Amino acid sequence: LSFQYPDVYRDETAIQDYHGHKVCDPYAWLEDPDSEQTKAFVEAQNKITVPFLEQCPIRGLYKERMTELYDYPKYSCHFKKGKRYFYFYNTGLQNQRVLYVQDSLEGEARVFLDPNILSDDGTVALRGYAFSEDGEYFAYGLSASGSDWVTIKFMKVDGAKELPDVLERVKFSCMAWTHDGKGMFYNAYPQQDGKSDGTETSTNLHQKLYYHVLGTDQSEDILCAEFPDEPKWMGGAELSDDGRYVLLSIREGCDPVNRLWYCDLQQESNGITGILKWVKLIDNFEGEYDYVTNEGTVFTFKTNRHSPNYRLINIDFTDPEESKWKVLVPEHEKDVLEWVACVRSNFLVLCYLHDVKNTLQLHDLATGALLKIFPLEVGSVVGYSGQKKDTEIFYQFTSFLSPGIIYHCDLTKEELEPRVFREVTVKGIDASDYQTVQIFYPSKDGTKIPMFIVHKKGIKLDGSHPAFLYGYGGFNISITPNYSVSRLIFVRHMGGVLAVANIRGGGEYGETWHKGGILANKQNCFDDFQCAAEYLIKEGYTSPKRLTINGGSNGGLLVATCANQRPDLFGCVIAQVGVMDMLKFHKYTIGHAWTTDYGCSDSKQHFEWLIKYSPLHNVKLPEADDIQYPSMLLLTADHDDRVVPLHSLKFIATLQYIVGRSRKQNNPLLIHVDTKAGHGAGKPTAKVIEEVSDMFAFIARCLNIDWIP
Ligand SMILES: O=C([C@@H]1CCCN1C(=O)CCn1c(=O)c(-c2ccccc2)nc2ccccc21)N1CCCC1
Repeated sequence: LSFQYPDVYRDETAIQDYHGHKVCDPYAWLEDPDSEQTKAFVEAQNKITVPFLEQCPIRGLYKERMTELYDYPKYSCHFKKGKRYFYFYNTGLQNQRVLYVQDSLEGEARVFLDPNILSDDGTVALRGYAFSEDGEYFAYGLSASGSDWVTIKFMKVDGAKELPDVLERVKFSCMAWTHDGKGMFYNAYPQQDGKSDGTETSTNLHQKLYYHVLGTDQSEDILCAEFPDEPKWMGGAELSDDGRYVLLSIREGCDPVNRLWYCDLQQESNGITGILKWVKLIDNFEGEYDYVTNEGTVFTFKTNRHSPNYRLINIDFTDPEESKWKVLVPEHEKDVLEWVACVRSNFLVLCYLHDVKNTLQLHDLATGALLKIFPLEVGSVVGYSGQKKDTEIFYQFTSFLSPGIIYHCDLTKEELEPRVFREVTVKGIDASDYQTVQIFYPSKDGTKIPMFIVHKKGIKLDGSHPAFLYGYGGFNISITPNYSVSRLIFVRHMGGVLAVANIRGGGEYGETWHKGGILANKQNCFDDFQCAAEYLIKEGYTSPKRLTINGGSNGGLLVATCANQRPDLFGCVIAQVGVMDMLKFHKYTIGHAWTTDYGCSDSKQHFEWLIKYSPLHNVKLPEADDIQYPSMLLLTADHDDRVVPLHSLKFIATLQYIVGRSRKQNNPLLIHVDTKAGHGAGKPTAKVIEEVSDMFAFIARCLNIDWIP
């Protein structure tokens, strides 16, 4: 290390008692983001990382090459609202993609909403939008500097006229227009004392559901639902297809379960004037209920009640008893039913997950019968468009070496032959030169975990190639095939191997796959992931010295632990906006919501699981002498209100102090706190290119790999 680590004050009086257990958190002052102490800390760390990163001549190689390979047309699915068609498009290197509008699939598209002119650095992103039933009015949310907070503004679709309406203090909101098109449903939070730009760590409780009449001030919005008894509950709302019913999904935590109330708008004496006459249909968190469509009083939902892999059921609001429910499409024994859409009045589009791959089939609404099976190569379905009134669908398909293909299908045709609408090609990369392979490796307990492997055709397995292993594991999130130029460059001009392990904790094999990697079995996640590395090492794909593991958010927690538990298995480690303090993660912003996957330190029983793997409280110098901690780069941003950066700070301070101080430790323990960025969504192209070029530079310079022109 040509640089020396900063002097961080250790508050040895900061001791807490956790059910008889006393834990010392000396860097607990970093929890205050506005302090002079913290500010001087972040700066101090950035003072030694930037150079380190910018000193390696491979960064500019990467950065420049990324800019070229990443310079390709990126479109989204076409979707029709009212009588117009819409689609997001990005000429290539635009910071934020733009929303286009055309009065006809053959008409001439025209800019509708360019968020690019709202910020010189593209740090103002669109976060959620909702057209009106007539497609004549449009409301969208904007986020500044990757912050979760949102401001909802409105626009008149014809002439793109901007309206005065504006809604503030919005977060994790729904946007449901009533069909009389007079107002929209949305959620807001109470006025809390202090900042509210995404730099605060304050808790978010008491979310309410309001109603905004178009043309009025938010001071007048109507309060339609609140659970003053249950601070952590979050009620989201949507309107049934026929627009006669307001369906309310009440949630608590990030579990695939929700309560479902409802309100017959025709039973409201004077429209919407306040708390609605809710009918508690499902008053429990036993299962999830995802509204698909409804014919009269028979509502069809995607549920996982007694169906770990999900299924379709029908409820008649007039015959509510669970007993009377009917099963439309039985749960599958192996395939997970991801999402469902109703198009052309009586067609249902079921999107299944088959061994981590996506399959699309058309079923009959009335019977559930399978009608057509849309042919798909290996990869995922990243976009879809088709509502109950539409007579055609669109779906974008992506893969590891496929930038994306947008298909189109006219449902008003005897022969349901789907055609290719748009096919984006990325010149400079020859898909025919790389090969994808899906293997199932056994974990510590004998469970088989799937893994995707992408490498050059013909590489000899001598354990000489750099390897990039990615995993998340948790919150029912499925890690499916996706395009990543930045990753392919790794394989191209760095000769490495890419690997994605669909370890437990995810929803690849239904909830039973989620529950086998959460709460008391969270260790399973780590073991699954560790075994993944062992596999690449054994099969000679790579080596502990040249293997890099990556992970963001709950995924960063994964790699952080995997280093604390087996630092001899990895050579490099890059944790992105990760959760490190498993003891008090629930005290900040939206962290309480995750207790359903990790547990809560406030509970004696939960503490025993958490204290065993909590990254912050488990850093330890290897006992061996020929073993040290893998070079690690932590990445976070000051506006990340999702996983407050206090997690990365207190963790870098500890890594540098406990380990960084030893003499046997040569590998750098660094951290990078980006400005004007948040958890990740809405990150402008510019910053994305800066970021990736930083990770692979770190990896290059850290493992000493050469560039391959
Ligand atoms: O980021 C996370 C976790 C896991 C998945 C998303 N997540 C979050 O907690 C996502 C936050 N979140 C939302 O954003 C919305 C929402 C719905 C509609 C529109 C806008 C928002 N609804 C939620 C309902 C319950 C709990 C959390 C919710 N983590 C980081 C660390 C591990 C958990």
